[PDB]
Amino acid sequence: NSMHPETLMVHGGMDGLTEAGVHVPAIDLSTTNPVNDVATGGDSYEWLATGHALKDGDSAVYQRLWQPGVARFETALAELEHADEAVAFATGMAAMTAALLAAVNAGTPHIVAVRPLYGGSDHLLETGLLGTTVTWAKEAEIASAIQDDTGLVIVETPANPSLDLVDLDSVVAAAGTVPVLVDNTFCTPVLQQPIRHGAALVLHSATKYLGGHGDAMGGIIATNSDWAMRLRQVRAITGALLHPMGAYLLHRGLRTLAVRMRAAQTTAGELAERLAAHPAITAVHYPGLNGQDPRGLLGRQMSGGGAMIALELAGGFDAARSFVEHCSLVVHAVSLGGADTLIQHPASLTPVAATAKPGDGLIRLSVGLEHVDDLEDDLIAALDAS
Amino acid sequence: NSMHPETLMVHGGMDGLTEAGVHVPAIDLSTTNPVNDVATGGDSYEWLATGHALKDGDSAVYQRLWQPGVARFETALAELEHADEAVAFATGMAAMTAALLAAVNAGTPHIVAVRPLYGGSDHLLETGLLGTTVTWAKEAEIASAIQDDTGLVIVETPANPSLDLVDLDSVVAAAGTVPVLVDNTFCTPVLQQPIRHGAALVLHSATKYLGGHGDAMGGIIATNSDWAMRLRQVRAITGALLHPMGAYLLHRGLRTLAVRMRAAQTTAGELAERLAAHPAITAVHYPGLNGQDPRGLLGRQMSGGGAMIALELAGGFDAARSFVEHCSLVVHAVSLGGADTLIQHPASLTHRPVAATAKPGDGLIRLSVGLEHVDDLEDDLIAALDAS
Amino acid sequence: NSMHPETLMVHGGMDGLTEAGVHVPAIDLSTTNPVNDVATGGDSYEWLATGHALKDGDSAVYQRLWQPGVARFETALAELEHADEAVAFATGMAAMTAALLAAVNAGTPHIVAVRPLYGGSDHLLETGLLGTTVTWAKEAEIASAIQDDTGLVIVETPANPSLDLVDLDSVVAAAGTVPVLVDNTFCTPVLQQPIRHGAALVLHSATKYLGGHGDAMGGIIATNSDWAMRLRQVRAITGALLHPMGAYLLHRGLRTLAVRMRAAQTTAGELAERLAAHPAITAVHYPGLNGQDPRGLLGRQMSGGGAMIALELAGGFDAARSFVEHCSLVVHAVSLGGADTLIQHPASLTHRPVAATAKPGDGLIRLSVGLEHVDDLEDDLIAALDAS
Amino acid sequence: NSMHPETLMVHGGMDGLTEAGVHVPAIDLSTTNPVNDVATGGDSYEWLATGHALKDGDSAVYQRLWQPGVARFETALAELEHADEAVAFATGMAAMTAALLAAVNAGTPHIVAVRPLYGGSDHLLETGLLGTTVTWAKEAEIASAIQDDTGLVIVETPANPSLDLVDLDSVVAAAGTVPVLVDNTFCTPVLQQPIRHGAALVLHSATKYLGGHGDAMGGIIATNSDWAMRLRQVRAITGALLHPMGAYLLHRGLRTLAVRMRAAQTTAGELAERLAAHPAITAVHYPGLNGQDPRGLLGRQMSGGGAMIALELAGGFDAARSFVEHCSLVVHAVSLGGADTLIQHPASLTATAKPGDGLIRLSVGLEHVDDLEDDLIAALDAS
Ligand SMILES: CCCC[C@H](NCc1c(COP(=O)(O)O)cnc(C)c1O)C(=O)O
Ligand SMILES: CCCC[C@H](N)C(=O)O
Ligand SMILES: CCCC[C@H](N)C(=O)O
Ligand SMILES: CCCC[C@H](N)C(=O)O
Repeated sequence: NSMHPETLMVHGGMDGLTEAGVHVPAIDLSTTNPVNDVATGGDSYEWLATGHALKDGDSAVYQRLWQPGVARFETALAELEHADEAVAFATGMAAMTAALLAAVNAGTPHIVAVRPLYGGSDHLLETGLLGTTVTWAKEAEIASAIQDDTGLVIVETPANPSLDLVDLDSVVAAAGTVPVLVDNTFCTPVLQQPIRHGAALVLHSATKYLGGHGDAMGGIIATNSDWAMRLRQVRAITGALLHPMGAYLLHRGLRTLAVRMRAAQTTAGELAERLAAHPAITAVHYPGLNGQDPRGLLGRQMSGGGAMIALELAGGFDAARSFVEHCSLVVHAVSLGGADTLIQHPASLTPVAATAKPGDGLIRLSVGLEHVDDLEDDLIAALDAS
Repeated sequence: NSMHPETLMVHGGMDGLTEAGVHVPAIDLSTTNPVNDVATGGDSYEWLATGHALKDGDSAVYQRLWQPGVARFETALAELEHADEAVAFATGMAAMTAALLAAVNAGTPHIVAVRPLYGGSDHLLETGLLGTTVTWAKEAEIASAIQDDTGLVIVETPANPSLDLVDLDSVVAAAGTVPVLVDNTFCTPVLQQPIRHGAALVLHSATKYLGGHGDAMGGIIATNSDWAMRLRQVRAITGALLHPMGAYLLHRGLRTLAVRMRAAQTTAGELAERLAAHPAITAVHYPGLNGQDPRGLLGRQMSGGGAMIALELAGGFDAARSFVEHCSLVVHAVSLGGADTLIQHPASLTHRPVAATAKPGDGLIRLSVGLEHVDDLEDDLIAALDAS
Repeated sequence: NSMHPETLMVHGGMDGLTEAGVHVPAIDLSTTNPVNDVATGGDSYEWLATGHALKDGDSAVYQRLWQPGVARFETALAELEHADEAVAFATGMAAMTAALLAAVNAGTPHIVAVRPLYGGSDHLLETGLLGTTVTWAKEAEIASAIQDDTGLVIVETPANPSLDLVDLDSVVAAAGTVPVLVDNTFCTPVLQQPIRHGAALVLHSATKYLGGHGDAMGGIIATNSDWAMRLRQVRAITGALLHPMGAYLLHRGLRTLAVRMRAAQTTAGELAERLAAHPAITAVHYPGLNGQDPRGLLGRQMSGGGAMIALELAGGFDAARSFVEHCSLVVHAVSLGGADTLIQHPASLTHRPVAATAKPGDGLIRLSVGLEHVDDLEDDLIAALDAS
Repeated sequence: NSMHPETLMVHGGMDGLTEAGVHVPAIDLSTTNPVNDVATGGDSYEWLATGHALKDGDSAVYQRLWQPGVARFETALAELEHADEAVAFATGMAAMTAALLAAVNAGTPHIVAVRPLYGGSDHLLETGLLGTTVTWAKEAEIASAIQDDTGLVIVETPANPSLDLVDLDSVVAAAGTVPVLVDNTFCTPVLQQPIRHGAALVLHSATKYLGGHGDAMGGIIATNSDWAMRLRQVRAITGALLHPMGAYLLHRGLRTLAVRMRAAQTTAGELAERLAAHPAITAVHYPGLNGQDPRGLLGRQMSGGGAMIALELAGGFDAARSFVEHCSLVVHAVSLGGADTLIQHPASLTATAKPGDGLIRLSVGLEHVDDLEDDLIAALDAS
């Protein structure tokens, strides 16, 4: 509350470690947790199975009910997003799966969603695997798409890959009594805090930016106590758990999140302007050097431009394909938020059946922590290799 | 194939490591996997997203699509269970969740299941969270319970906690064209191989026995290529993934599985007859004894008694509660298959908030036998029984 | 205290975990450890820097001074070897290095050692890198080789590779007042406990058998409080530390040590007799085999034959090289004590830096027996012998 | 075509990973490594036992001879320090131990060293445990202290704790033919590269800054092929090995080293000036502060002030003791280079040429500048 976000990222979820005479949280691989007696054991099992948080001093009983290393990572992100509690899972898709199953179980299987979403999130809603029905709606048509069966309104900003922004204040107003789930993977709690704009749930693919080194899969939703209990009820019986070492590395990554994001953001802001001058590129999508931020969201909603850039090329698919293959320092791979700069053709990786399929000339670029001159020299060499 | 199961446990899933000049498989924590070009990268993405196994030489693309350390653990168990392929997940419940969602997606949401099952598996079917409908049936009433939209027949033997056995040959005959999923957590591939009896899928909570040290959560289903694709299709979009270090420790544990199981089984067989002589215990349930097994399943289906023992006490809830609390060496905790011997009161912990019929007897006590000496374990259990 | 060695391997070094509500010890990667105040922090720093063990409740201060996971592994082995304390290091050679530097620092740089030793230990003494002087002596000539500045008598039984046994009771009598250091890597605390025969220090290359899965390097010396303090003084300033995850896996491996050792020993006892019948092998060296132990050490010193087998071939170097290269299931690699069976030519790999006079025979081949089936291992070794 | 140091920190030691279809290096825990045949296996064993680097395609044979994850971390730091090769060990003290034993083995047991050094390095030389003799000399008296059997000239800048700087160009000139070992733990390859100034060996306690999260012990010396071969010869038989997961986390930390160091340096530069205005502190030692570097080393030798701050208090031991006990956000613990801010009393923790009792060392982390200021002022006012 009185500490700045930079301090909260370092010391968040590190309570009681200094008193115990330790520097970093220990990795407890224990699958089972012994109990003091039958009465407290049975009470603690039922308490956690029904989605409640662990009481201090009580036994965790089993790893599928509670794990301390995961709980430390959960409290660390909840403080950053200004949320009451948070629930962590194996991947970002496991968190989305639990969020949708919680809505279905509560008798609300219908979901209202904006079309520019992550490929996996879009495919999971379209298939209706978890007993869900979806109505694809635009920012202005959210209120109309709301049914008496809607359990959640799913939004993502900046969108993956185009980086289209969404006004969160208007979305919450349109949803009204329906909770809003905001995928804040790209912005991170450093740039955006949807809970402050009135959102109920905030999803993050911890695999990107929260980990920051491309070596820890994870998913986490910062939300109020009601949805946290519903998500833990699902987690206890579906079991898409985050491994203790995975939780350790994601919590470890949160300490350097503010420093890494600001460094990659500075490089991305400069690269977007330098690449715009190249004749092979027709458009540069970047919230800071924007062609789609007339609403003044950069300042009101986002405290920074981000570290992602989408580039439209003048030869369509052929130029986009050649540019990706001729990169040497920049690695052609899916995923983002890592220490190294990655590149992809979203239409072929993020390809068979879609209405909101991105342009063939579009190329997504995750900016890492390399020098700005070395990254432009490599991207210019790949563009000139046409 | 021409190797004994003891040899297969050690060298299973270790192909190509000796040629690469390494002893154990490396732990690759990589979340993303680079691609050679857009054409091969995109094709590899679509094949793995549609649940296909990774073709040799192709890039894994992303960890939610494929991971090499998990794949090594998958091939190791599949060879032990005599299955074509296997799919691993974060926990045993994640594997069950994916198997049920695979059936629902194929237009078969109905499941026929025999009542004595693990608490979580029973609760997941009863709630119908994953869009499933269930008809609880007995071993003889499986054929009648089969509906036109049945996707699976779920069976578990020895059952958790009572250790009731199920004739798998008769179950497969009753199911007919419906695939049979058999939870083989308690027996492990050392004692039982349901695929040999005609089962289609074999679930294992790798958290117990496969890991063997109580430090690696996991779940895995050894099955034919058809269900392996359906399970991977669900895994790719739901993402209940097994962490590379978790997969490493479960694969590591498989090397010592036959040696650990036989050692714990020996101690369990000795403790079953020693505890039966005590007057405080009315009955000792143990698959290794042919008493409660009139069908001759120990020999045809199971090559050993196991390392789990259920005990019925003469004082009901009060004696069961006191016996658990007075144990010092034996630790009162949930879970099984570890090196440490554990004890639990199912009617007071896992099945306390459960209905009268589905919950076990208030005097029943489950005991997972470990690698401690038989004399030190009986002395501790006798001291706890005499303390009431 | 009144527990069997099998029970002690599972619960050794696991005190207070059940009270804290945890199953296995946590891996604390912390490099630094905060202090309550300047007075207690400074005193605990001085206490640990001077080689003393950590007091309960006091802060570890720094990892180079103390680490809890390593300390758990240390107390677990000390109970098995019947020693007061134990000190762990990065490798078996790091423990040997610290033992020699502790003797040199105490004004005793001379070491009396029996010639059949592991290659690295032999080369480290011959070079005199750590300011050591060595007098190579036989079992009977130990007393004569003792000089006024002797620090310790180094002995290893069964010796690497030949598997020569040494009567430890006679060695302690010959040494008299000088402490005896026994490398018990091959026997392990399951088969031999040199402390009961009067030895002062017991070195184990934890890398083999204690780990048991070929994935954790380590070294440890079970000894009295005086030598434990001297070893910790050297460790605090030289810093050859055992990593917390390495200590976790070696402590994890101790829980299955008795079960794994007995399983490999049974296979080795049968393999040594089956390989003796082959005409290509002239002699099979194994402690538990006729004409290999005239002093009756197998019974009063060793409770088992072990899991290592050395054998001489009738073609010398050419037959030894062909036999190693034609093995498929048995892997040609250095090291031992793992779950898989390994084979080597000691003259070309382990005992290569040793002087030509102390080098083993060219026809000799060392074999570490794993946990595979006895029939599959003999079929592979017979196929390799017949390929020449 | 040459890459900047910021790019080299990210992609250093990552060669062949993109071609193999992997993002980060795998952790190979293997203790032993199988061989193709007796002839190649035996030759590879002798090659690595005599301190040579592993040839591509050859088997590592055993972990005490070679480990791939450690080798990747070694090549990553060598490129940053502009050295030919590097040798990694369990701790910074294990690296110092091997550096001294390599000198003793070469018939040069005498070492010339400057008095302001790390406590452990100072105690290891004074004791003479590894068969070493030491002559303590000042910057100007290095040439005179050089004996016929001198193996190394050990220097550390900024010194631990006082942060006293040493002109490395003059030290190399004074040493002449004797190789110079520089402990570059505090500056890191981001700020200083002693190899460029003519140093032969550069030691780093990887435990600090290279790891950056206080969870990976380590030590590493960036040096030429001759000393690297000698250091690997000692490592192969003494066995103070860096664990594969430890090497993985230290290599992982190098990717964010430039970004973390610059962030902590900015906070330290502001804190040193804000704390100077407080009346309880008599003097604030920081390389970047005015009147603290008359030789112009900031610019020629160091590209930044660093993230460490030592300061003298006006009450001696009592004020220093109270200040560290009243800190709440800043943690009283030994060590440095982590994500969190640590504080210590160098006289009590870590009577041999000791620093002043009023001196307090402070490792600046990645927290906000205002929150650190508020906590330290509250602790000073509590006296
Ligand atoms: C040459 C490399 C292989 C070494 C292997 N045993 C090494 C070994 C050591 C030293 O332990 P570290 O290797 O953990 O330092 C000590 N003592 C014995 C008896 C050994 O056999 C062997 O096959 O003998
Ligand atoms: C399974 C595809 C992975 C795509 C990756 N999560 C991305 O957003 O680029
Ligand atoms: C959440 C309860 C888990 C307990 C464990 N599945 C058991 O069989 O005891
Ligand atoms: C062994 C004490 C560790 C001291 C710590 N390395 C420091 O910088 O003060």
